Amino acid sequence: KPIVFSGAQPSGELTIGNYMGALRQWVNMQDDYHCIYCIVDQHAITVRQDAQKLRKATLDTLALYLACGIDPEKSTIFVQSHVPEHAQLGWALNCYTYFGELSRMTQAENINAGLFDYPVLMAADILLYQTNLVPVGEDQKQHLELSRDIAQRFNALYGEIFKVPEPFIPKSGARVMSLLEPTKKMSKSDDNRNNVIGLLEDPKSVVKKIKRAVTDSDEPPVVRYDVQNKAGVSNLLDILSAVTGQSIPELEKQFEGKMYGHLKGEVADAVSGMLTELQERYHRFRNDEAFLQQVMKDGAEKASAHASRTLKAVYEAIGFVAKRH
Amino acid sequence: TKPIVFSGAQPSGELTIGNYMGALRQWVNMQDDYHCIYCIVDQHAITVRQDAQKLRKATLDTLALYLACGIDPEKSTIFVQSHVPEHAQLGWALNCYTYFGELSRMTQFKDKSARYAENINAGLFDYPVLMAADILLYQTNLVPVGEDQKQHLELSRDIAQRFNALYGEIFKVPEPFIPKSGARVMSLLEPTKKMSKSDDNRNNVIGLLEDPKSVVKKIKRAVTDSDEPPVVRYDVQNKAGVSNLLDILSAVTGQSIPELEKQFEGKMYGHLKGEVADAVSGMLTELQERYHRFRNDEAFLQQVMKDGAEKASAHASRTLKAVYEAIGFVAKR
Ligand SMILES: Nc1ncnc2c1ncn2[C@@H]1O[C@H](COP(=O)(O)OC(=O)[C@@H](N)Cc2c[nH]c3ccccc23)[C@@H](O)[C@H]1O
Ligand SMILES: O=c1[nH]c2cc(Cl)ccc2o1
Repeated sequence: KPIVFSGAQPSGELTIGNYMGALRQWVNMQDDYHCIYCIVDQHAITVRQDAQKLRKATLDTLALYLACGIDPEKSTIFVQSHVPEHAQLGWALNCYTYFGELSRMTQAENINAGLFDYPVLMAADILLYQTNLVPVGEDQKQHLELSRDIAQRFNALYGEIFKVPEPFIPKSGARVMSLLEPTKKMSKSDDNRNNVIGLLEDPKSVVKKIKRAVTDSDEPPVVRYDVQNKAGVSNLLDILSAVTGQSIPELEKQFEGKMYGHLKGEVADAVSGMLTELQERYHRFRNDEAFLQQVMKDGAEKASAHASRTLKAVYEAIGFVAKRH
Repeated sequence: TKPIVFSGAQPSGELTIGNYMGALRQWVNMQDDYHCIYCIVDQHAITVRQDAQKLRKATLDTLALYLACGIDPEKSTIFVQSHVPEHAQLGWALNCYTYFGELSRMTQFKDKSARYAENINAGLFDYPVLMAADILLYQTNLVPVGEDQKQHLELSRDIAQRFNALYGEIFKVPEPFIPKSGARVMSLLEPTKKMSKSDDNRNNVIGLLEDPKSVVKKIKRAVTDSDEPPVVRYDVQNKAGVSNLLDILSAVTGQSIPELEKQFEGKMYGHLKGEVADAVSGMLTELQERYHRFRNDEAFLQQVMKDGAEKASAHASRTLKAVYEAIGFVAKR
């Protein structure tokens, strides 16, 4: 099975876009690939933040990934800082990364060195596990390209130590746009929280956010799919289709002679119907301390076994004297 | 418990009389008075591109050389940097409390960048952060280094103070221990330039493992000055070469500059160089004699590395656990 690496940021609260897009896609491919989910707490600290909230958010993220259906018995899920090899390989790859490559990243004296240097750590995160495939958003494409360049550069000097990773090209295909701005994709980082539906929102909050969702001034109101002229209504249809599995033409027929109130009502009920099973699993996992501790221990153990084999090969190539165990 | 001493040296090139006088001499003398921890910094060495066989051999050379100098594994913790993962771990964490501008302004990064233009790498840039992690891991009170490491030392103090101010007394604030004499030994044919163990021109350098005969010849050819009459007087601005020779003689013999100036009153650079060459030849002959006994005893070197990494790991894991708890990581099981 090809090895797939994903970094999970411990800060973002996941939206229905994150879930019905990438996450649901990957949950159903856990037997197809050897999937690795790394909760990236070492990446998080490049932004100064409250310590207790970082600890909490690491555990929130673990429980939510578990709730969404990541299976600890099929996939490897772990906390980045629990596997020292990340930092170790990161230092080594720092020495085969050009300073120029980091300064050319699309992102002066007062930024912290972590924010400058984290694409090297990202390269180490991927290359440690002999990763074949990395799912990346547009913003992470430069970083993946750097990891490929580093891998090839090191391999040219020392032999085939690393796999050259490839982007995971096919996208989930569920379209989820922002509620008050239907041209912009729904993103966890959005400042306007009314643009998004988080995975932990109760039915009252979802009704409220969906009721405010932008539509159009068509007279009579008509539930028809048209991204150019009816962005808002189209987004509502795409969300409803994503939840229920009903086709757009089927939904267009279902809402014949119906107004946007009826659409919104069903969108809110559909979305909340999806989130209640998800929230039940989340709160059950999140408050089982022993379960979460066991997932983290098992995950770190699986990760370290793989990571240590790569690091040993890297260290031997560079020429370091092997540790006396 | 005793205050803690920590210092390191790279297994890159062959250590010089400069490395000895600025660092290793002080290391040896601090062993009973403080709890001393000495590191072969192989992770720092690779910021300059090394041949893999050269690096491995130089790591072991450097270890045997510490032992030959009088570093005693019964008194001091002696270890190889890459054997203790906590250095890289804490290094990453401290990256996040270090500013870009603090690193770009470093003289060492600038000098090494000019020298290795085809390999201006991120490790070379990030050099001081790993060095701060090396020091701060061991609750270090004193850091014996040469003058050239002063700026790096100062940043490690700033990082420690900065981190402590947010999170409490996690680190000790280290202090530099730079000797009065021999802190900046200069090149023999270019006494305005620091003696570098990887100098292209070997005649600039007195290597610790260099044939004494070769070293005596280098001392006789060291540049002095045009003063008429020749006078042996310490004066860095006007008499760089003569001063460097005096500095070297002082550090080997133990005699002060006034004592040496008095000794050479009415004498010229023949006497100065004759004495420097004799003192240094004798030191290197004896040093190299103990060195080969250690260097060819692989079982002893293996045991020293094993015991040292064990002792180091005990301290390092303790500090890292506290750092991780403070910054807010979920503790490993
Ligand atoms: N010409 C000279 N005259 C006098 N002293 C000199 C001369 N050349 C070098 N030194 C000193 O020798 C020690 C080792 O040099 P390195 O280049 O390995 O030194 C270096 O490159 C350090 N970054 C290694 C290091 C890594 N981590 C540490 C933590 C604490 C102390 C030191 C370290 C140093 O003390 C250096 O100041
Ligand atoms: O000091 C440092 N810088 C580092 C950068 C990476 Cl990616 C990893 C470890 C490090 O330690």
